Amino acid sequence: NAQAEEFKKYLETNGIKPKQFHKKELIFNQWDPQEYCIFLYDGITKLTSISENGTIMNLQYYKGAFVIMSGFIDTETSVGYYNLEVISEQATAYVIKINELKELLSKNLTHFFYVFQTLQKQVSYSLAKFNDFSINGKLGSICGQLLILTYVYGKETPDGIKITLDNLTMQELSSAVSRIISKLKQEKVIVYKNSCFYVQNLDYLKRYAPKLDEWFYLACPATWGKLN
Amino acid sequence: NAQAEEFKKYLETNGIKPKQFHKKELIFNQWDPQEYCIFLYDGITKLTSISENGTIMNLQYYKGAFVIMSGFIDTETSVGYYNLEVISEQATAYVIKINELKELLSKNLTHFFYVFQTLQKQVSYSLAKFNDFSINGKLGSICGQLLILTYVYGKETPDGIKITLDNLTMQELAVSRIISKLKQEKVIVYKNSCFYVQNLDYLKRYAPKLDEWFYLACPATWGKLN
Ligand code: NA
Ligand code: NA
Repeated sequence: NAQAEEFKKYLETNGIKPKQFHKKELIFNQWDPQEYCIFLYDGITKLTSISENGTIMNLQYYKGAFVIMSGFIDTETSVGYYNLEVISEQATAYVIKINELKELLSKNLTHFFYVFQTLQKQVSYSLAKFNDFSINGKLGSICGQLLILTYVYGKETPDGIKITLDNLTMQELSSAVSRIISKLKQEKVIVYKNSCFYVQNLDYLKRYAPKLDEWFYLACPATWGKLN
Repeated sequence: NAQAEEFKKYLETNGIKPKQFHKKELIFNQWDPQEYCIFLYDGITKLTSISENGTIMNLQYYKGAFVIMSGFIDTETSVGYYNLEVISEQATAYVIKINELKELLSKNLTHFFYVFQTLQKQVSYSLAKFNDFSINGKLGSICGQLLILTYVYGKETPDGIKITLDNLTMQELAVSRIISKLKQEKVIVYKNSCFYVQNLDYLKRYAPKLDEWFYLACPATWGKLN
């Protein structure tokens, strides 16, 4: 990725170095009074929150390159009691205090625009997810998630669109969800063949995740067209 | 709101004047190739999506002051085929072509942050709403909507906290079943054209993460009833 590589060299040009994290580690946590801007450069993370009793609810998944803020740019206070957990075996991230990010995005605009449009992609993503859910319930939500996994890690092969993602991460990606996923398998929308998973009915996923499909077309058109 | 007013002048000083809309008008629409940055200064709007067949999906409700953008600030292309419909009787919005916003946001860090910050409020709003719904179904959802409505339009009366909003405006905000259940549980009561919330702690208990979001995003108004 190009627009994200420039942001990386903008951070390093100002002295910020990368840190390596590993599975189950938290890049930021819900109890820290200091808030940060996380430029996730490589790896897969998930935003999590603990309810009143102790149930860990998964809120959102991110893969580098991306920008996750734990605090408001202006107030520097928390946007929510959230933790950013690594779910890939390793992850590389730049950790900037919200204190200092505001000053760095002022000295430049191409890189403010970069962080600014990631927020926009998040905003529209959630609205599209909400729209698909309101129409097809969780089926649309699960088709949508599999749709973006297909567009991101998918590559066409004779057996269909092969999801080129180690299963140790895909299994990370409860009962209501497991039933839907394997009903798609029973319907041969997605199939297992020789240690790999292939999407064999792409149009099915598009049918029940239309607004997430449109979101990806609008947000990542070049990657959308590969499989369209 | 302090920061909303400082942004208002910045647009006026630079030569963008407010435009008045009335109920049912679309400040922007999903078939328009020109994308805009809308600072809705006053009034209540709703973000919709219209499919080929014509159903109007209601995606989000905004109240001024807020900022809604229909295009990406860098590519200027659509972020989604949406409309911003006015649901109150009147509304006042500053309509800026997205190309022109880049100039204004380029020359100020304070006003850039204001819009940046409101996008963050939206991201965390959606996660909180998602968290509440995955733990308490639609009950927590409507409790959340009623909660923030009570927070913004709350006015104490002898018969509970009055939701000081127009009946036609709240008419525009399954669901009915939940509302009836709420009525039969000593929570919400309807009479004389408005709703009254008598047990506000009930709503906080089933909309905890959106109560947290309101606590974290809108403290001054959160402290009204806390
Ligand atoms: Na934190
Ligand atoms: Na439009």
